Amino acid sequence: EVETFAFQAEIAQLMSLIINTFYSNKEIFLRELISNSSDALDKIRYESLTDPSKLDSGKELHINLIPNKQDRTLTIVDTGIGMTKADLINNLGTIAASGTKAFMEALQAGADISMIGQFGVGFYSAYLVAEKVTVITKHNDDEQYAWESSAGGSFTVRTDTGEPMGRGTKVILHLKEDQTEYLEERRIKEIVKKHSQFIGYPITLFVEKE
Ligand SMILES: [Cl-]
Ligand SMILES: [Mg+2]
Repeated sequence: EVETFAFQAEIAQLMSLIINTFYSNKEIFLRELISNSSDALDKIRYESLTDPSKLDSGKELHINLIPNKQDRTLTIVDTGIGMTKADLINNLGTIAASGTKAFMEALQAGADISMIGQFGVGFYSAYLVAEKVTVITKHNDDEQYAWESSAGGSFTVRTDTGEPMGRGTKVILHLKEDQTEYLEERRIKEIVKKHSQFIGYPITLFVEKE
């Protein structure tokens, strides 16, 4: 079963704004997705202080950045708390209706697209660079799921029975044809050093075969 859902009007609005607005500083998508991974890793860290068994699905708390030039994908993987099916359907755990409203109001009062993360909807900045985003997630409380959307108003959710992840979330960006600089090692290193240099978990940038 693949289930197909409509984005709530606010999110469809937000996604169309991200896709259509001329805005050159697209590189902030990676800061926003690393930020979301850090917040998910903080959540499982906190739960484990009182219940160490929550780490039976993997003790290591880390983020991996995986470029793949053959597939035109950049994947951000973390071993944070992951999301349940209900969280995926509910705007990937975000308060995206109210966040979208506050972000629009801020843009009127002089903010710019790079401030999106302040409003709790930074995930959607993926659409600055990707034509399609796939999110694979596993929470201790639930099965592994894949969410997917190429925007256009709808997203799908389906049980994933690809390679099991112990716990956490993988964001797979299928990059736009003109945004392949974000698969280049030196470009990813530069962005991590510029915007994510104090994140409190290891960030490993994977190498590709020649
Ligand atoms: Cl909300
Ligand atoms: Mg925060």
